Amino acid sequence: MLVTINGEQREVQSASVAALMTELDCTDGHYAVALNYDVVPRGKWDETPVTAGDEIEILTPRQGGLEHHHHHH
Repeated sequence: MLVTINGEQREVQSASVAALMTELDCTDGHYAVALNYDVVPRGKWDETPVTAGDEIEILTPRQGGLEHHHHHH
C-alpha cells in the first residue's frame, strides 16, 4: 500500500504496523510510529494495521537525558 512514511509517499508490502516497522528495520534502538501524528505504543504495533493513503511518521523519540533510559532493577 502507498502510505506517506515520514513525509515520503512510500509503496510498502506490509499490512500491519508491527510488520511495517520490521520491514523498514525501525524496531530496535529507539524508534516509534505516529499514525496520523498519533504515536502508537510498541505494545499495539501488531494490533494496528496500515491503511492505503495514510501518513505513518516514524519518530526517533528524544530519550537521551531521560532517567528511564537505563535504571538498575
